[PDB]
Amino acid sequence: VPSRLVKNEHGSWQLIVNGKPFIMLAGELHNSSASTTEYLNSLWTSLKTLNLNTVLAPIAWEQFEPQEGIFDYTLINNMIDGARKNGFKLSILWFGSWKNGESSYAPTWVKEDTKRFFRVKSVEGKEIETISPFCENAMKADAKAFKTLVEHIKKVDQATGTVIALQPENEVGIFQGMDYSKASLAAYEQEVPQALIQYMKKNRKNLRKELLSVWEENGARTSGAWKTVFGDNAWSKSFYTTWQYATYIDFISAGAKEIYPLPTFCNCWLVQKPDDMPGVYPNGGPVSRVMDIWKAAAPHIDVLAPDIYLSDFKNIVADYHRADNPLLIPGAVMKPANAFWAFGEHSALCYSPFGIEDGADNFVFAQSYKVLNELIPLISEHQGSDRMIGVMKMPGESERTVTMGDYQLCIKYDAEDAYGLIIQTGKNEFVVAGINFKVYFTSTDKKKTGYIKQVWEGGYDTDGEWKATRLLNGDETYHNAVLIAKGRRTFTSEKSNNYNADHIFVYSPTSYQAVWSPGIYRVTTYLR
Amino acid sequence: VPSRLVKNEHGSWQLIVNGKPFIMLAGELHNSSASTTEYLNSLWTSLKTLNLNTVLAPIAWEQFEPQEGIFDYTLINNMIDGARKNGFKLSILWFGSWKNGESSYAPTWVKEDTKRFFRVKSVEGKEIETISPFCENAMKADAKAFKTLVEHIKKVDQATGTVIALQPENEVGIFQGMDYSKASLAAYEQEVPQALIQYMKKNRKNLRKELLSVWEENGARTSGAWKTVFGDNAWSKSFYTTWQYATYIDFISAGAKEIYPLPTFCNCWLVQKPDDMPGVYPNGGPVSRVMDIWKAAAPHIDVLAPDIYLSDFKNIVADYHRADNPLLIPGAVMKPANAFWAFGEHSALCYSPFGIEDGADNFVFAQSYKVLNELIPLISEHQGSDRMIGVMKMPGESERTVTMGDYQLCIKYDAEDAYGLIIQTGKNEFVVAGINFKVYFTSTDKKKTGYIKQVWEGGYDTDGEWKATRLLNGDETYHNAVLIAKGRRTFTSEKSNNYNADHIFVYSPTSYQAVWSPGIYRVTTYLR
Repeated sequence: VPSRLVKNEHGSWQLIVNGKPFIMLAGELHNSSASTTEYLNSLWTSLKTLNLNTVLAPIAWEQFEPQEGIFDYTLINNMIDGARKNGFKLSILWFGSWKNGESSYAPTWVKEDTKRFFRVKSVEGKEIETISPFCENAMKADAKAFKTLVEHIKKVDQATGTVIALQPENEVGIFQGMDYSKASLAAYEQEVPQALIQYMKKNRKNLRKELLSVWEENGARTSGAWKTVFGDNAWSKSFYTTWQYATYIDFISAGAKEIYPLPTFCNCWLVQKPDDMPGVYPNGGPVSRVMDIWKAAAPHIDVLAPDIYLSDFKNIVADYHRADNPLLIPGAVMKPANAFWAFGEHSALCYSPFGIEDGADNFVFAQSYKVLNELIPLISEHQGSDRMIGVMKMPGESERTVTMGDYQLCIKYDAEDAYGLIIQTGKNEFVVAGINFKVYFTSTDKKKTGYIKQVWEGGYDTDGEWKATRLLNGDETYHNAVLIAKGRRTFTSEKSNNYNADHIFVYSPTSYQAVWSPGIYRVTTYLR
Repeated sequence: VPSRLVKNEHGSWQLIVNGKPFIMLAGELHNSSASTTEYLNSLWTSLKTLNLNTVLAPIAWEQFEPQEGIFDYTLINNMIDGARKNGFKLSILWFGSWKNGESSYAPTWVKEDTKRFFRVKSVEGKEIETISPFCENAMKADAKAFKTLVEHIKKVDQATGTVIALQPENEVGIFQGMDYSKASLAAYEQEVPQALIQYMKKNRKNLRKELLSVWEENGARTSGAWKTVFGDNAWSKSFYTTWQYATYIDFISAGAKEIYPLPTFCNCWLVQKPDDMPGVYPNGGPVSRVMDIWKAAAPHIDVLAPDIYLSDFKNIVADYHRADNPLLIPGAVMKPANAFWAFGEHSALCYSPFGIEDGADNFVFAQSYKVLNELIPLISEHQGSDRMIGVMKMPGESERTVTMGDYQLCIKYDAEDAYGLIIQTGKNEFVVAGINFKVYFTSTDKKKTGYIKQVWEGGYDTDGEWKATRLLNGDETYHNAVLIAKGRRTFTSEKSNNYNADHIFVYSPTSYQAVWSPGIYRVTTYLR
């Protein structure tokens, strides 16, 4: 297989694509944007301006299997062709049984047979436009269609590896406390599967507190029915619902894994607010609260991947990043700070703004992905190590202090939008990337004086070699008192006529207004 | 004849041009814009940008017969040539005896001979700049010139049919209660024509309440003078004045119909305000109040056509559209909503903004005509059908609810400017065109569930074949909860810089601002 997840010397998972470490500098198309060849083909040049290396794009079951047994390879073939022609990798999103909780992408022949493919029932007894996760017919039909898709991908792509990942379903779950279908009601009464109990015993110390607390409130029993082991309540209902979803999707993934195993992730719609009960978000999806249930139920799913559109980004990513779960963000906001934080602080595999094709000529985001691309080899070398951190200011923060080997770094922010990453590449050497912050280096050990030795601004060329554009000194480093991560500059056409001395004094007359994006800096340090 | 009016299976009148149904996506030139070949010829490229298929343009009697018996074919010839070169059909307006009530386009040799061609007189006894409709010399002179123009058109156009319709005179009538010329005063004393009496007897159930009530109030008499049959009042005055106008113009039309019968319409200056008496608007014109008088008097006039510049567009068009009177709007505002409403709700033959050459920069209007052109075959097939409706929001309105066979449609407006049309093309299929509304589909039969099955966005190509641009799903249909008629999108060059999440959540980042115009959607539904 040309794409594989492999744990590195630090215990961080890495994506190895065509034999090298690969980080998805990605974006996800709008949902309907891959539904015709012409519409998708109209987007490639937009996407290239953003410097993506990876596009997340859906294949819909309704179009892929328009009548049962009859497959249409038009869209996957054209998608793969266009990605190759435009220098992109693909992560294929499978909009099958469920997309945002519902079954709107199921085939017409699935939708119209509600006897074979039964629906979720509301508390009111009404069938909704969601196939029940308790319907094995649907599970089997979805599995067959997905495995057929993956068979084809292997046939047309095993040698090239344009396709590097798979996402079965999209943000699954019900907007209810439970499914009231007869099969759901019956499942709730059953014995808790031993695979879950055995996972909880084995992983007891590291279980989510949400699962552990319910289990323990009911005696932490190692057998019995759902309502015996977890009580009769919203959580027990969520737990057996989640078990069913993870189980159904695991079955779909396993069929694919058996013939062509690619890195496979499932994505969640987040618990939007801390008090929210299951069903205000999709009940069943791999939110962090039920991470253990998904891991226990679905070993053919590699990663549980948060879709993040909320402002509390740093806390959210820390919540999803675990020893058994690399950070992978398939839908997010088009904000470069978030990318640098995910990649540098949490060694993330993917950052992917949603609706990417509508953001062409977002210049700062584009130049941010250019800089991240230059850094992929170095980021890859330091994933999971304590020698790499992110930088990202949040409202009301003024600094970050960290210790890195012999040095203390005081990161101070110079604007609301301040972000980047820092890698200690050497005992006395750092690479700093980003914008709108400064770094002060001092000695950890107080019997010594630590100082910047030399600062170089630059980038990595198309061969991966460091090329310096300036040795930054004097005004540009306040005489090596500090690293200023001002960023790479781009003058605009607009006149600036800025010639007056501004009263540490630096005279910086300017004729044009300018635009700024992350820079890359190599700092050597010394102790005396 | 290459243009004719023919009633379809639904009893709606259609214009059949060169043997195919034709709807006039039209505009009228400013009055003086066809007065030289150079001035007209400078307009054709402007007109093409608006996606017109038809131009309404005048021929002026003063120019066509500048000396009695001497005809100048320069302007008609150049107009037909230009229309053919630029792919337009023509409706020819004949500005003869009257235009906007007055006689300013009568030839100089008519104007100067008030003995032969006598004028309307005011209540003060002043002769005005309007030829009296009681002057048979002017009727016959106008008729001879009009026939001569129509003979020429047949000679140069009977095979091509660039000219598809004729409008004799323009907004006729007097700004007085009655004409006070000798002949007018004598006519008021005459016996009501039997053709009017018999029309009222036979058509009583469909008569205007304006005419029926005055008849009834005076005993519904079947003989007697105007003042006996209708009383001595402003209405009686309007009725005999209107009879006169309709008779004079019928004679003019009849001479052309004998030699080359083209669809023929006469247009009105509306009753501007409900209390307005005859004479505040042109007394004699075919306003809906006296439409029965026009129908009784003028069998050689096919359509009575309102010029509409007032905002109460829906009430007005419903007032003019009758079983014996298709909707034809030769002068209107340049507003796409009005077009969609006229064509969809009332199966109109023509929509025509006045002063069209001035509106060449109207992107949205141009794109609206592009979509209506794509829909002409489909609109044509459903004219007069209960399967076709229009959509148009008026201030303060929130929704429209309609039944279409098995489905109930709830149309909700998402902006002030919300318009389009809806056609049920199948038991379980709809075409929806337009912008800024949503359509919710449910089942009429209360014990079934109706839902959207699939949604495509697209258009009709230059062969008339449907071409889908997307299968709309997910965010784009709220997971098939609703049809969103967002419209066809055109990015402008203007920067948007719009990357913030906006808290059903959809993440829609945009680099450029956009303009929207009507789209076309194909919606399949189902019942489970």
